[PDB]
Amino acid sequence: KVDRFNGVSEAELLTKTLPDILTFNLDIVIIGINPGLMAAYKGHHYPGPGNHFWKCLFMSGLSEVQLNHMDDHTLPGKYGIGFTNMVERTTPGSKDLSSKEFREGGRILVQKLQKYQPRIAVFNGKCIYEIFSKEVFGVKVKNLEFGLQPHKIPDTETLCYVMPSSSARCAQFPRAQDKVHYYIKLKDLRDQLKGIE
DNA sequence: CAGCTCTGTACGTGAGCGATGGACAGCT
DNA sequence: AGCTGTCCATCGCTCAGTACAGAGCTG
Repeated sequence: KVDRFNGVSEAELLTKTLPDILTFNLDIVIIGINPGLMAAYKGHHYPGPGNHFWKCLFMSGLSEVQLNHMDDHTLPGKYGIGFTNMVERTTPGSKDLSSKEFREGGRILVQKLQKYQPRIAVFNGKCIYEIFSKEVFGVKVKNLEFGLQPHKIPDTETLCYVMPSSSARCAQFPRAQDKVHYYIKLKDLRDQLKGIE
């Protein structure tokens, strides 16, 4: 058998969770789908190799140096960026999650965003915004788009911004290069909000 | 018919793991 | 010269959401 987790079983990782990294007065909260096996293993956000997050964060200029998963706790203080996931349960991919889990996640998430009130709630995955939009805004569009959404988190000024998942499982944006446009537009939106305020 | 939701399926890239075998140094 | 074992370059295999077609349902 192939040992991908230094002798730790996949069964053990499936029982692990990934802590939120949230504070008040954040500019951005990156909302993932759920922990993958490596994030559950490490206890940090978006570790490699099958994930473009840290590469895109650097390539877009959101970080001035190339960071990695071990730097995740430094992001609120240094960059005004926090982290959560729609679903707590660890799985190898998003396809293993049920509709009920996603809708439970959505309820807990809107409550968290209403508490921390970041300037921008970033959905790192179209699939989770599809569910969130229907559940929270009661809206289901034929052609859901990426980028800035025309809805704020209820009872807050928090914007919703959607990006294709940073997971390299997605063949439609095969490289970190193919997703960086969305991170650049995220930086532009952040800089623009900090201009008026 | 015509919309809608639900399920099944196919899809590009770059990286860790395990297998392979050529290059080569240490020994006699 | 002949043998043997390690190193390590390199390769194949596997892995880390989204769009879309077609079935089933319903207005």
